[PDB]
Amino acid sequence: TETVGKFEFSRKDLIGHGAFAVVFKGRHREKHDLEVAVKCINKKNLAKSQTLLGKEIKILKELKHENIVALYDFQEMANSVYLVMEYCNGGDLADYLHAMRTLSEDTIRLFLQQIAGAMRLLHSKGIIHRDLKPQNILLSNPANPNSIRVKIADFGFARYLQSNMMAATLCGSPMYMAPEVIMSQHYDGKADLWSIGTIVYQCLTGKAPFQASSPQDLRLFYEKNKTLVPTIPAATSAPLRQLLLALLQRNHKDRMDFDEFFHHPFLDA
Ligand SMILES: O=C(NCCCNc1nc(Nc2cccc(CN3CCOCC3)c2)ncc1C1CC1)C1CCC1
Ligand SMILES: [Mg+2]
Ligand SMILES: [Mg+2]
Repeated sequence: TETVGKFEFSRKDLIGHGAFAVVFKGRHREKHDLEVAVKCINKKNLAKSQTLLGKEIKILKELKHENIVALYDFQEMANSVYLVMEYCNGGDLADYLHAMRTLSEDTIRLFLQQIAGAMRLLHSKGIIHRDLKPQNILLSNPANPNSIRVKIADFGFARYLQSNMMAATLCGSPMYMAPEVIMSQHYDGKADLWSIGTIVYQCLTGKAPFQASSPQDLRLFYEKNKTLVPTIPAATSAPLRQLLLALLQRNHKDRMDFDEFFHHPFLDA
């Protein structure tokens, strides 16, 4: 049982890991029933892990939204970094999908409405996330689909991007990267919309819209195919079909923009 401020956690209770972080369940040292997630360095990549946790603090401390994982506290020092975040009792969307295989359109709508709410804030603040994928989408139960709250997590790759500028850093998860990202081209906040389209497609079908055996294979596929058209099942509602075809466009200038996404009829209640 280690401590960080007025919080504690145990390294026995690993609830997530990536190349640049590990996350442990914990709680407030005084209100033991207030659970938290404590994100720590991954020591197999000490220097980059430390950098990325530092970056995440700077972003997340500016974002307060019911559909973004809350930062309760943090502690940054020369040789160590911890973030103390909201614990989401439903775990990640990746494990939920693995169990459920596919989600109903009604549940996709409820989840995507919340993702869209979070993206509204990011877009107004001029922040791009750059690593949206089911592993980084969290669920919390307060019960049914209509009560699951979803939260975007893992802002270590996120950056401010001025509205007249483009980003060029190669980062993210290849199977969810927009084509312009994985092909080492400039990109903007519409790269996140491709990622979101990919998540939605995966929720609907249980599979990736563009199958590949490796990252390099996927890049070659994008380079060689100047038009990208996902297969849409016949059972798909006409609004969800249109939304998926709008988000999963190869070329960012053609892709759905934020205003189109936020107002798309699929998201109407
Ligand atoms: O944060 C990441 N991935 C998401 C999973 C780990 N993180 C979290 N897990 C959780 N919750 C959680 C994760 C896995 C399992 C569970 C417990 N449930 C048990 C019952 O059935 C559902 C899962 C809960 N809440 C918040 C967080 C994030 C840091 C603020 C990345 C891994 C390096 C960063
Ligand atoms: Mg990020
Ligand atoms: Mg772009």
